[PDB]
Amino acid sequence: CKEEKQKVIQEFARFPGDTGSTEVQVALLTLRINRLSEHLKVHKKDHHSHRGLLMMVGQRRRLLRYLQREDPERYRALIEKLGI
RNA sequence: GGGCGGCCUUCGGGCUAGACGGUGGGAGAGGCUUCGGCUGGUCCACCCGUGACGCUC
Repeated sequence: CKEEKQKVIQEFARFPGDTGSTEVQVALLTLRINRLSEHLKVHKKDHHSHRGLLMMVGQRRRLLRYLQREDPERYRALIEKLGI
């Protein structure tokens, strides 16, 4: 994933070398929340791994909450640069 | 929605010591498995990134 993860970081960074901004963080949660749902499909018995998903979904909503009520400009772009 | 909540400010702002992320690691009993594998937590380093984004009902 130092390939895939890093791809999205290059994609959602705010500057050459950014890896922690609210954007990159959301981009990663996003990417992570998708690769797990796709998983849960195959292994729908896994109720345990489901938990994790519940969290990342919340963790992401909270970061977004922060951004929305912090810099909408940056917000609106990030949400229409993915979905919601 | 409720309660609580970092540092400095001449209140306009400024921070990184929390939190999250990135990078590199630790764990003899996490879950599902079409057993050929997917997937959730968890602890530690840095002192790279954001910058209080936290905590609690």
